[PDB]
Amino acid sequence: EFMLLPNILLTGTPGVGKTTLGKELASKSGLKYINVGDLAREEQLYDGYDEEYDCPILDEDRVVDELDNQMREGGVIVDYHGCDFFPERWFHIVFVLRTDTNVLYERLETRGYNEKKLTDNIQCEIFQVLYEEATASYKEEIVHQLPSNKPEELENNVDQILKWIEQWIKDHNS
Ligand SMILES: Nc1ncnc2c1ncn2[C@H]1C[C@H](O)[C@@H](COP(=O)(O)OP(=O)(O)O)O1
Repeated sequence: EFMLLPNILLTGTPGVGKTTLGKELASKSGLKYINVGDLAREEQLYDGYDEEYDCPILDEDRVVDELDNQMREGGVIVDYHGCDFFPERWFHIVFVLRTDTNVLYERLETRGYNEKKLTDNIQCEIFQVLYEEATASYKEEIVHQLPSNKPEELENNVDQILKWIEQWIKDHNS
């Protein structure tokens, strides 16, 4: 198997559907799915603790070092609720999943988030923080917002991205 394969970033507020989409994409394309939070947990890539948010702080440099070789080889779908620290060269396309605030709140409430965590996350979405972070970090032409409210939308997202992957592979393996 000697094909050039693309790298895809799935970003957006926690709860929007990144993991659901990334896992389905991996199963249906054979690309490797990487959950950055899970990777950080497995490889213990943390430095410091945030007092106000009550969470260990992701060690961004170590995450980058951990992933770099694999990213260089291509064919990776990366899922994280942040994107400014990734090398720009990693990604061929970046999707920012978006979820209506009312819908997102019900999802995050079901997760058992307390009030402070619910509020911070919900404001993150309503202020469009990750969308702005993606646009600030990557070329406008490769950043796309995806609706992620209903199963029908997940289905459309899977379909559109699978079609994009197929076209990209053709274009970069002449
Ligand atoms: N497009 C969609 N329509 C309806 N429910 C969705 C959806 N995408 C995800 N979900 C559900 C699955 C989970 O119960 C919840 C959060 O999904 P997720 O994949 O864990 O989000 P994230 O990885 O962005 O935090 O929403």
